[PDB]
Amino acid sequence: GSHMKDVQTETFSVAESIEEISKANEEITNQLLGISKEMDNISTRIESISASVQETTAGSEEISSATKNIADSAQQAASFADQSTQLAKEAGDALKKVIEVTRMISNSAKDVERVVESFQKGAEEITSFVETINAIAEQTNLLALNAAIEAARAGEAGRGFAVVADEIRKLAEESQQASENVRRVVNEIRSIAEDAGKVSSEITARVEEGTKLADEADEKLNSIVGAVERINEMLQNIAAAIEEQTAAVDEITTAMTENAKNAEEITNSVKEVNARLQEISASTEEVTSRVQTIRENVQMLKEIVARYK
Amino acid sequence: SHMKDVQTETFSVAESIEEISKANEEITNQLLGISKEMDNISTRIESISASVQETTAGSEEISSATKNIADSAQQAASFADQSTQLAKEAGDALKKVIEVTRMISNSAKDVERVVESFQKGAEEITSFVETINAIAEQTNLLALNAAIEAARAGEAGRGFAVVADEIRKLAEESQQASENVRRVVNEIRSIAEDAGKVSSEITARVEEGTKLADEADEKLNSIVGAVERINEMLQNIAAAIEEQNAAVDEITTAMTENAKNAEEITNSVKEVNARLQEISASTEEVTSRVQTIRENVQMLKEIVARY
Ligand SMILES: [Pb+2]
Ligand SMILES: [Pb+2]
Repeated sequence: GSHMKDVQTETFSVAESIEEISKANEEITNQLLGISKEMDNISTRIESISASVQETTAGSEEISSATKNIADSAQQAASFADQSTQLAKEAGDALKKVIEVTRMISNSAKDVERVVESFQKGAEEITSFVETINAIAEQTNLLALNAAIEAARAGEAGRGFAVVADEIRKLAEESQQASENVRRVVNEIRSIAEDAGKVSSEITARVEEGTKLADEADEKLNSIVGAVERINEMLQNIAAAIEEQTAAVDEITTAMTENAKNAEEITNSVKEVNARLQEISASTEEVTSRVQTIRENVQMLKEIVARYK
Repeated sequence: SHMKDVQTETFSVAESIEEISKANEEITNQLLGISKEMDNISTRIESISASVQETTAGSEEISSATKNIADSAQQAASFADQSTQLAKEAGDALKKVIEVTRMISNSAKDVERVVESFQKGAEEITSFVETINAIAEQTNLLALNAAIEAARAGEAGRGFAVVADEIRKLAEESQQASENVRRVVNEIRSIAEDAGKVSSEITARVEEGTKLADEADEKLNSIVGAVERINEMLQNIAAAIEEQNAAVDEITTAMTENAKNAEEITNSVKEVNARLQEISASTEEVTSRVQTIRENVQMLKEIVARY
């Protein structure tokens, strides 16, 4: 009696307990389903993260190639800056030596007023020397004609006097013709002498206007040098940017190989996780199959209580 | 007698609780491995996040540099402009020196002409020395000839011996003017040879003034070529600047998703770790009920003997 009424109380508790194990094991199989969906999310995301790595490598490759173009285009631009700097120092040295030439044009052209006025001096000098010869001539002429006219008034012997006096008068007026000719040339000499002072004033004016006008290009040449040394200063800043770019691109490629090495280990850990889950599912399967061998046996004790008890 | 089926049933319920316990132990061990493998995904993820920040930072200064280069280049482009403008004038002020030069080259031509009119003006003037002198020496002899006979006639030579005399004397003054002219013409003649240098030392010195200015000419168009290569070279970096900005835009958008996915993974580790904890609990629910059945399978084997 109490021998079977306890065999019942007993099988009541085990039938009651095994049923809790069945749901505790049902709760477990569910959690396993959720874990998998999360393991696949890791997997899928670990695939996109891997794709994120390829895009970037492409960017480091474009950047580098781009920084190489910039490092070379600049390395060559700077070289023309020294060529422009040299053609400047050169064009500078040339132009400053044209002034030296123009300054020699100063003293050398100066020696001209000595010449223009030395000839201009032979004006009243020669003109007065000639004006005197005119006076002498017209006086010999009047003097000569007077003997000739006065001598002729006597007669016989006056013939002889009138002849010589008249030939002297003829020569007297030959000197007057000579003097009126030596005059036109001394007057021409005048203009060609005076109108010449007008050129000494033009060459001196053109010496100064052309000389300082040369030193306008010299400053302009100086300004390109400055302009060019600023350009070089600019290429130099560009070198430094390039250096920063080469360093920054590198640390990026290291950070990117590091991602491939970490995404791989997650993929492998996910792999290990999945296996471990497939083994959890195994043991969970063994509890389900054994919850049968207990329930069957827990109600097989029922018909033994109905009879014996 | 039938405590036959009590034993055959209290035998099976003892042989199964035995496997549940074992299955529950396998479950517990695996659970401990997953947590372990789980906490490792966390570490690698933290490391992936760092790489993302290192890349973003790297990608950022890559941008500062690109802008810095874009600016520096722009400015250099200006300076080259300021340079070409000065190459227009450097050539300009010279297109003025060649014209000032050709003006003075001709003003120098004016002088040989001057000096030529003087040399000719002096050779023509000497024949007048010759002519006047001659005429004066003829007048002299003639006036002497008149005196050597005017005194003769009779008391009629009175005024004729007087005139012949002053004629001779007048003719003696003409010799003087000529000798003084001869003196000055000579001074004038030597002026010509002295003037020679200034005359051609000019076309000579203006000549090489033109040479030096023309060398500065070529040395100057050669810069507009040198500064032309620089613009072309500078033009090659502007084009590289568009790639870099594009390259940083491709890199930022990549790193942007990589940040998302890293969070999406961390968030998944969080779910799993919590789900694992629910099963540990379920594992314990089972380990507690394994005991209750053992007691209830032991108290039953007591019946097997008792009865
Ligand atoms: Pb850095
Ligand atoms: Pb198992």
